Amino acid sequence: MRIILLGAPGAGKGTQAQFIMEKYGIPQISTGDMLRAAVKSGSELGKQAKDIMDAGKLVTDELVIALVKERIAQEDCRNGFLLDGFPRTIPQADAMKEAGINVDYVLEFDVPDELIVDRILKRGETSGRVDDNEETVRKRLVEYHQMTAPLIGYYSKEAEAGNTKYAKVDGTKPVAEVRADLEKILG
Ligand SMILES: Nc1ncnc2c1ncn2[C@@H]1O[C@H](COP(=O)(O)OP(=O)(O)OP(=O)(O)OP(=O)(O)OP(=O)(O)OC[C@H]2O[C@@H](n3cnc4c(N)ncnc43)[C@H](O)[C@@H]2O)[C@@H](O)[C@H]1O
Repeated sequence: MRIILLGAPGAGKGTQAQFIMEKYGIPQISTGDMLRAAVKSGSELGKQAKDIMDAGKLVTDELVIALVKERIAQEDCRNGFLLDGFPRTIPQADAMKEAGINVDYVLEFDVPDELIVDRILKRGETSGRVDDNEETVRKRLVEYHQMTAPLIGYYSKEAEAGNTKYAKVDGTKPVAEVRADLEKILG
């Protein structure tokens, strides 16, 4: 059971991941988490991200692709995993295809741009990430619309070809209601 969660930053993807991990017994592969951990621990693979992330830019495809390939080769990903924050560009999705990483579900969280900003502010006040500042968040959203949002069509086409199942949920609904709409899809 392999699942990709698509959407804009702050769309609620990490919030919903916990429910999905618990129900299907799979770990979450969050490139954002793996990179912040790399920085903290000084790991050779990923410490380089620190400055890119605080700038609200994307990290290079080559670095994030490697981190992910290493994470998913571990035995606890044998029976599936939940990708949260990867693929974030077309080249990253192409690498998965070329490496034979098929996925069973692609789930798109639709949330308007104006809602993201306020959602990330309200959570940036306690998690103290520099990329949750207001102006950085508006840079991340522009990058999102240019580099990441085309994945919606990329994977809508994959599902048409029978390679995955594609669904959209309305992420403006409250947390419990989003959860239940995702269960209608996955169950
Ligand atoms: N693959 C990659 N390639 C290249 N670079 C990469 C990369 N991956 C990472 N990077 C780099 O690393 C940086 C960080 O990326 P990344 O770690 O991915 O940060 P992010 O996931 O984009 O930001 P969030 O974690 O806040 O988004 P979310 O969808 O999880 O929303 P959330 O659930 O938290 O919820 C948000 C807020 O809303 C709340 N909320 C959640 N759901 C709802 C709801 N239904 N209704 C109301 N409020 C809700 C939440 O409580 C919360 O406060 C990137 O900018 C890049 O530099």
